[PDB]
Amino acid sequence: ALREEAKGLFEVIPMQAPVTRDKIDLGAMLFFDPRMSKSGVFSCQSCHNVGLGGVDGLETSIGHGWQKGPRNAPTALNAVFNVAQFWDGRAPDLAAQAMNNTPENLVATVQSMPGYVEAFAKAFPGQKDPISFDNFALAVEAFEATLITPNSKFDQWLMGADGAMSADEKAGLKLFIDTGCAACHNGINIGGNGYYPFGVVEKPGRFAVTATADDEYVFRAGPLRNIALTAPYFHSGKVWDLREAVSVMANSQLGATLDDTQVDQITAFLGTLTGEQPEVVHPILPVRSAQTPRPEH
Amino acid sequence: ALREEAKGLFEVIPMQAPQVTRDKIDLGAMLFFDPRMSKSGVFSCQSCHNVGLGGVDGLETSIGHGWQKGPRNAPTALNAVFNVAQFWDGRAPDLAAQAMNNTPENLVATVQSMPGYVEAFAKAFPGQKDPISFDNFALAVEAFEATLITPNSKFDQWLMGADGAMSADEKAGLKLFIDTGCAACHNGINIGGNGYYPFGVVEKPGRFAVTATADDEYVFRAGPLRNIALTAPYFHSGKVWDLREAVSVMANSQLGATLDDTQVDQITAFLGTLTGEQPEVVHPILPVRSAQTPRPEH
Ligand code: HEC
Ligand code: HEC
Ligand code: HEC
Ligand code: HEC
Ligand SMILES: [Ca+2]
Ligand SMILES: [Ca+2]
Ligand SMILES: [Zn+2]
Ligand SMILES: [Zn+2]
Ligand SMILES: [Zn+2]
Repeated sequence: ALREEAKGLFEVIPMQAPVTRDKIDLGAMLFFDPRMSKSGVFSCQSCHNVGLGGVDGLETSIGHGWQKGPRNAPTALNAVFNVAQFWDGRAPDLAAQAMNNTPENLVATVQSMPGYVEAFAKAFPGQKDPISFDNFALAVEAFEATLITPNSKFDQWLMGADGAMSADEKAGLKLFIDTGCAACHNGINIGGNGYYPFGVVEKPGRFAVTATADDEYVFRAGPLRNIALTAPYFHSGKVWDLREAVSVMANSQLGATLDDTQVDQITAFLGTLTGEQPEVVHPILPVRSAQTPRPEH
Repeated sequence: ALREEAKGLFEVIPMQAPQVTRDKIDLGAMLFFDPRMSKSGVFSCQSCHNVGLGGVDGLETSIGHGWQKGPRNAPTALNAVFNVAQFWDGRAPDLAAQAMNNTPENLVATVQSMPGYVEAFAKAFPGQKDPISFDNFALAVEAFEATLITPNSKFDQWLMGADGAMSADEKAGLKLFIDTGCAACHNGINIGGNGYYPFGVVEKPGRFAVTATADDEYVFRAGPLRNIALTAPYFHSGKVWDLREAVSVMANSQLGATLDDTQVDQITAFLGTLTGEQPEVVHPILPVRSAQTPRPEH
């Protein structure tokens, strides 16, 4: 019954997200290559650490031009299923929207390595110039599709394991749904679908939720899957305790009066969204050449 | 014959270094890949000793150890366990006895604060009132590091009898390397990483040169050349990016001898012969943090 209701609001993470191999292998390399960053110190992996729930464990960091400022890095895990992929911005901008190393540099970098040259060859069989920014992205994309975490306790229960979750955890599921959370944090990723004119801020609880300066400016209701592994929380990454994050959100213009037990249960439910982490072998990155652009410095 | 001579100056990398001994490696892997072991929470050993980048960070310099005398080019972790001289430079005396922020207190605390690390240390060290001690912490990391060895390089193969594992040029580079005097400092199982010398490559206001240190008391380590083809840039400053040039600035110095273009090319050709099979390493799943886990810097 509750499952019937839950089934109407969420989806489970599939065994595998919807060349292919060499396409993934190329992506893995690019994803783990720090030379793809202007400074040569950051690789996707650095901030979307596959060993840390696909995050960097820091309050904030900066790695994309679109970024509106230092933001808490979201997990790469299951990120492929997100329809809303940004933290914040003006609604119009974000709708049409969906650091330094220009596509020129990237292509050059990749271009400069024999390993990458043959790697792109395998990944894209009949192209005269398989080394193109677009393919570069597609490859990384392929790999990212690999970073999914199926079989979370929640997914198990959703599929029928009446005993996959505890009483409290189910109570948290009901309260989560009933309290209004699911209205923004839904979908296969329990979030990552839409933006809202709200953001959590620290006061000079130490944090509150306040409307954006303009209703047109919005923040993304992030995917809660694996959240137990992606601390700190909120765009600022200032709240480190999951229980408190649930709390600052429950007790706000967004949720409703919730008691300590109730809060505890929703957060208990949230821990239920941690899925089996991808086992990823660190790829052996191709050797650099004299033509390979040197790191920032 | 040349092999007989080479066999007297170097050793091949073993299939496995001479090291629970599994639960220790696994624990080491985690610590090695855990960025929370750094004060700022952004650097893990892996960050600067990237197992995908010949165990280096690919930067001119970086800073990650208290003993460091200043920004230095990060050496590969690969085969590092076989090095007897493990520092870049310093005063001979200091270095003899000697062998960033997060104090051993913090580390132990950090590890201590995670249930995963607690059970991981348990498996790694079956007996102890507190298996979670800085010493064990190091021992575990050490265990893993012993895993980061690159055997079967073309050179090792040839040393083991494969007359055809190396090319003519590469063998010429081996003879030149030996004959020119390189092997005098760059020898051992790692073709270096054994001793320090009163010389350092400095950028001239070639564009670099081997200069004697201010005082012969102060010395720089003749680093291991294995996998060097993968560990650019070169020298303590990490200012030379081309291997061929590194060979050159060193050949054309008091440490080397007069080598022409082909000779230099051959020595550098030989050096590429030291790249061994890279360790296939699965990125470990780091244990989750707790409320007691020290928060990152900032
Ligand atoms: C130095 C930090 C940093 C690096 C390096 C970095 N990222 Fe990110 N990434 C972030 C931050 C911060 C965000 C979220 C901020 C925002 O959207 O405003 C993010 C978000 C993302 C997202 C969207 C997540 C979601 O849930 O929709 C993807 C996909 C992503 N990064 C991919 C990559 C890839 C691929 C690379 C390597 C080319 C990379 N990142 C490198 C910091 C980084
Ligand atoms: C009006 C829309 C809305 C509703 C309803 C809502 N949220 Fe959110 N939630 C957001 C937005 C927007 C963010 C991100 C903004 C930020 O980080 O400041 C967010 C972020 C979060 C985060 C942080 C996730 C992370 O990865 O850091 C948690 C936890 C959360 N919400 C829990 C809940 C819970 C529990 C409820 C129900 C009591 C709820 N939310 C209801 C809009 C909503
Ligand atoms: C931010 C940079 C940085 C980080 C993080 C870092 N290292 Fe290093 N490491 C270096 C540099 C630079 C050197 C060489 C400098 C010197 O010796 O003066 C080095 C050298 C070493 C060496 C000796 C190499 C040899 O060939 O003898 C070992 C072993 C080592 N690091 C282990 C580690 C371990 C284990 C960690 C994690 C606890 C780690 N490093 C983290 C920068 C770093
Ligand atoms: C007198 C001792 C000595 C002799 C002889 C010597 N080297 Fe070195 N070599 C060093 C020292 C010390 C360093 C490191 C100092 C620095 O980086 O400035 C070094 C560094 C190097 C490096 C850089 C390694 C790296 O990882 O960055 C290369 C390459 C090198 N030597 C090649 C050679 C070659 C080729 C010869 C023979 C022509 C040779 N060396 C002879 C002392 C010596
Ligand atoms: Ca977070
Ligand atoms: Ca180097
Ligand atoms: Zn903010
Ligand atoms: Zn409570
Ligand atoms: Zn210097």
